[PDB]
Amino acid sequence: VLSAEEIHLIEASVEQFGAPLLLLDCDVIRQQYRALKNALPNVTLHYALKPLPHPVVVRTLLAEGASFDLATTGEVELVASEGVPADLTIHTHPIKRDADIRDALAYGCNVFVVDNLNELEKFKAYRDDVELLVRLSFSKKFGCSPEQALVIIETAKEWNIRIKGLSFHVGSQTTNPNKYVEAIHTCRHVMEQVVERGLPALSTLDIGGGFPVNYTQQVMPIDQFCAPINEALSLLPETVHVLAEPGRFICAPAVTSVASVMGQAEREGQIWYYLDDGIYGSFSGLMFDDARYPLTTIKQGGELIPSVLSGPTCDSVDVIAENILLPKLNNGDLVIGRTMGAYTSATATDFNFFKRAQTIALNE
Amino acid sequence: SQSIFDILSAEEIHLIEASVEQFGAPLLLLDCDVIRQQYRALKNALPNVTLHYALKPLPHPVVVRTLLAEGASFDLATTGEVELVASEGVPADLTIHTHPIKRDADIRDALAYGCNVFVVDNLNELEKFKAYRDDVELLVRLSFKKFGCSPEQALVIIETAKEWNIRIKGLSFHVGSQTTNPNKYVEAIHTCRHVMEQVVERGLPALSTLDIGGGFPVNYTQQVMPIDQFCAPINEALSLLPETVHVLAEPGRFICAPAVTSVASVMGQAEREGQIWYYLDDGIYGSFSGLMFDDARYPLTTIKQGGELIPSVLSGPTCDSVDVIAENILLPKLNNGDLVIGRTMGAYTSATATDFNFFKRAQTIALNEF
Ligand SMILES: Cc1ncc(COP(=O)(O)O)c(/C=N/CCCCCN)c1O
Ligand SMILES: Cc1ncc(COP(=O)(O)O)c(/C=N/CCCCCN)c1O
Repeated sequence: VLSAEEIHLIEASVEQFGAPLLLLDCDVIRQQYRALKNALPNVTLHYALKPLPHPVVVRTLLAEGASFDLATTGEVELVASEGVPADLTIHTHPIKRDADIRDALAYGCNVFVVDNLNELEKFKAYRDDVELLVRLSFSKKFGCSPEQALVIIETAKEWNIRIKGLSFHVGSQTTNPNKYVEAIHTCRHVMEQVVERGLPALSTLDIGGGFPVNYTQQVMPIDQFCAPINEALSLLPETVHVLAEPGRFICAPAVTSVASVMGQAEREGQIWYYLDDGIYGSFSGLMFDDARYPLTTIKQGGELIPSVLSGPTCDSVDVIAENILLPKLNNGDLVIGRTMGAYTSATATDFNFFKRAQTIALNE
Repeated sequence: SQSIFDILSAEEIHLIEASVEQFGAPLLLLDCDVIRQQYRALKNALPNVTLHYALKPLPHPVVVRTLLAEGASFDLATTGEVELVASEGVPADLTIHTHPIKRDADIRDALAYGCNVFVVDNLNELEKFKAYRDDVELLVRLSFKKFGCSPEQALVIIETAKEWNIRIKGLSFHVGSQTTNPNKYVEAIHTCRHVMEQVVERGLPALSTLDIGGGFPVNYTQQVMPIDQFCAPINEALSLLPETVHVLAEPGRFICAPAVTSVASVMGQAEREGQIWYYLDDGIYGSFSGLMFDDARYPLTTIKQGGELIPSVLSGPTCDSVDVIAENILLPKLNNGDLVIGRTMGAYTSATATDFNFFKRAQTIALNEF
């Protein structure tokens, strides 16, 4: 269901800006940050720009006291253009060209990630400017083994590169908190091993993103989700500083998509609605994020008919919902997507030269 | 994108390296000679079929001008495509607009440029053309998954167009992209033959046009039928039509795909679980987005091609584990900065690229326009 008031907002917004739209609610950006902040106390929260690098999200979060997690030069430029102080940032891409390192340092970001010795060697030129987080895994793509992590920290001593601590990411939309618990335990044992091996003790644990949000099925409330995480962290020496890199949790619930029916046809028993947004645009996450969004219509009346929701492109792969029960809709009627904030517009293409959903900032 | 109006084999290795020198990496090298060669190969394979290049696969202004000078026509699907051809001086009578489902604005934008051939495949769409009955002529698109009406439904659309005073130019179909079996076209042509006759026997206006769509195949990693042999049973089928009927086709991939060569460079590398992982500056959110949207597989090589061959992984630049372009590819040892080369990289590649992570898109370098 959508409230009468949510319906009014969506409808007003379409009058003024047209369709397709992404309604960004700054109050939910705030609501989500504070909830995570409350759920994970004494963890510094570095918003990952990646899922939604919108300048209004950045301004809204900066004003809340949030920090920031950067992966590229584009993202550095973004934070900089919004006057985010570089001491509030970390750079988390584990594989960087010399220029990527330079671009971030020039701005003032001096925390970086390594998970291999080839990348550690890139830092010999910059050893007086940086402190590194070593990313572990214990999915195939990034992170070194606990054992390799030691090799790297050791070599970083010989080379005089400062190691700030360890990081990991257990995966996006992690619905089981125990994964974090297991990872935190491991990182503790590695941190122990570093110390009585003669090496400089590690000051930081960066526990990543992956905190989950509600899509078509409901997930555990954040307080309950982070409870065993907090208990795991309490075993670390309270001289170890903890960060996180939330993306999805903050941005996902703050965006509602609005698409309109361009046209329609009966095909093999079903009504096909062809929307002005789809898999090459805001629903790109159906392809890249294996996503499934709650979909709704303003129109609720009459019988529900087996339906197909198709995207604007001529492509067959451009189908949003293969089989969905919907009221009979007219050309121009609206289709609403919830939890449309993360890995949606970010992963949009320009295929067919269809225009991208325009993002509207509300309660700014 | 930018053009060079100026300046694997010995020669290809040289141009690749000097482009990387001049422009950086990743790059897409567009050869307008191959754009011409493919246009001409297809033109020869289908005598007397008017080829309307589908912009969708590679909506590149250089490709458009190159093709306009060759005598090609154009297949448009959107206002952005309309704007592209209009800015390159394409006359509006060389174009058709083949998107079956259109907002009123999509009709008016095409009409303002002067494109007056559109596609319909249902009566809801037909009805959007009442305001334009003096201006348009329509192709009725048949299917034999997402678009196209049945042969029976098409007759309804054609009878109703009459009652409403809307001209039907003809019939169209698209059998699917990368069709490897020409008999799909053949069967579709035979059916359109029948539908066109039924229209005459019902005493409706005779259809003037058959549009056989695109889908002509190219070589990726598996050899396809040479275009001449592929098109032979198609020509046979078309020769059974009244010599009155104008035949159109909407080639995209066949013309653009072989014309582009991708160049990526190794940003970094690690041995992970018995394989060397190379992280490239292009991947599935970039030029290799076809691996994802086009179910694609491209020939890949290296300029190195040298000594001991090691089981490797080619990963894109993004921190996403989905972004891997090849697993367990046997490559020689590469240093960072070394080049990984993709072939047949022209269609449904850069056109479906994203700005994810704000990673910079490959720059397209246009060679040999004039
Ligand atoms: C180093 C690092 N830090 C933070 C994030 C944000 O994770 P989320 O909180 O958005 O799940 C990510 C995101 N990782 C993968 C997202 C893949 C999207 C689905 N295709 C990351 O790689
Ligand atoms: C009405 C119409 N006409 C022509 C084309 C061009 O087909 P191709 O020759 O590029 O296979 C198309 C292209 N369809 C693209 C679908 C496959 C691309 C990968 N998902 C089309 O929709």
